[PDB]
Amino acid sequence: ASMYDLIIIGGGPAGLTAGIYAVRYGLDTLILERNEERFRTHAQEVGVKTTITEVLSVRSEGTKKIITTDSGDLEAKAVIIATGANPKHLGVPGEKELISKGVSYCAICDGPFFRNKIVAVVGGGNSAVTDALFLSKVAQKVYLVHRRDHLKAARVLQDRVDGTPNIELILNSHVLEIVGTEGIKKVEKIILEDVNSRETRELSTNGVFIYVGIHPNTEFVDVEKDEGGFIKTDRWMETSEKGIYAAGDCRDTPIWQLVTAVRDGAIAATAAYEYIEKI
Amino acid sequence: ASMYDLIIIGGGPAGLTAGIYAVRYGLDTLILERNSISGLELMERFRTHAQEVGVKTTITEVLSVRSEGTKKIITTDSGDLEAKAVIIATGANPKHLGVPGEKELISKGVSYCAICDGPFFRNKIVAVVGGGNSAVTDALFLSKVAQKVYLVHRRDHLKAARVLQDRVDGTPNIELILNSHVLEIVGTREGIKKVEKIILEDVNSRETRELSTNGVFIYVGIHPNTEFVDVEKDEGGFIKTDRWMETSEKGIYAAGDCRDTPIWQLVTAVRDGAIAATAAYEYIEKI
Repeated sequence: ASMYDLIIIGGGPAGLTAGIYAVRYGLDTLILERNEERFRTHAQEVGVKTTITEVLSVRSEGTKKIITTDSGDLEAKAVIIATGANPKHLGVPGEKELISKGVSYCAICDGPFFRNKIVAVVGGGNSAVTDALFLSKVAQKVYLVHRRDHLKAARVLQDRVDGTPNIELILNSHVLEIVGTEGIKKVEKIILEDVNSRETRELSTNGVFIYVGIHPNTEFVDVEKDEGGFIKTDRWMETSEKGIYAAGDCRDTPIWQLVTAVRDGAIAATAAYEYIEKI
Repeated sequence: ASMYDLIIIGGGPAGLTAGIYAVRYGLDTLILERNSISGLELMERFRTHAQEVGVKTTITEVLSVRSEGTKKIITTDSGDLEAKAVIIATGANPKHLGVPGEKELISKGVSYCAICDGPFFRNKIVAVVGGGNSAVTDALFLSKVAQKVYLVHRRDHLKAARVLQDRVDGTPNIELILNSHVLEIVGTREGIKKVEKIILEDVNSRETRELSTNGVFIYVGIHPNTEFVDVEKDEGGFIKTDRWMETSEKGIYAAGDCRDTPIWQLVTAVRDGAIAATAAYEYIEKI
């Protein structure tokens, strides 16, 4: 093979939707997935080709796109970036180890588990503060920990945080380690350090929620992006390089706007179709 | 018992999510029911997941909701219900044209989502009824795959943004038909039952015109199912809320499309339901 009409990078909701549409449009398409819902099986049924590999780079020459993977170079007329995004990590001991065992990056998903429990939120932006306020509705107490001398969130949210009794705001503080229990292995405490006095502090917590930014997986593409790595596109998901599109969390969308992976995927596939049938 | 902690009106994604969360919060909750576009069975999963969780569902019709000292009275055709908190999750539906053949040919050529049905109308003829950003955007969308697109609007000009109108201007395979009103959608007499034609009428000259079309996409507004509640709304009838999904009535919340919401996507609906349940929980405990 080697040559294809369309190559979709990412096997998330955006990519899978793009693949299904493209196949129904009758395009020769391949999805590149880094590792293995129903969506997946559903896609396979439609007749999507998927290959477990990793993309290292993507270059465009003469109306052709060169995708270099560990398996070898691949060629395509059009490309869809659907690589999503990941939460930025604290990079401290116990974070990766206690994930799904007290450490989390979604406060709304784990709300009920921490009812009447003690909880810590790390971050200073609207996300950290919003979810600290959220968790305060259900948790006994919430520690909001930030490394700077002030919060970066909007004044309106900061005022609400001051308002709430059961939120304790700890500024000028950075996390040294998340320590867990004696089975079951779950979060038990966190060690803090004052950024100025180097003084240590131990806080008993049942959970730790981390909100220190989001990282879009777009380092391998050289299209136009915003300050943060999110790919800029038009209403048809087209990037700054004609023939290349982007869909899902890896794309540059306004804050108020939440996930629209399926819509982005659907549109990206038909915009690509229009592009292919013209070349 | 006629008394509950929380009552959720609507068994959609938002309501079912709210119910699941609420049960996990340990509240006595009941759902009132009447009776993802990639094509999947995810709605039933919510119900099963729900049943397993332990949420209560009853089939009934709600007529009104009034507050009487932090107590919420839900009056149904079956009788009055009592609750400490209420969540409105009744969703919304696209407005219909109200012409012959529309209801009969739904899922057989008539649709309200062009993005959902894109691949089916590849190399086919298509008609879009409407004049707003949605109708024009989806007309442009369909022109990328369809042979021909009729963009039909009843007014003398389009209400959509200029950038979208300029695009519609060429784009050779879109024909813009203004001052035009749909009289009927007619289906095939022979063969598989599908849309075959649409009858148009010029609003000014009363001249009629037949158009052969394989599909009709309708965009003439969205209707939130919120006439049975007397909380604060916009001219839409969309229920106004704060960040925590709370309505103008303390103790009453709203989630999903029935609410005044930036996005109508499923994830948002689930998110609204989750948040609404925890906001209600906080309200119930505090009092």
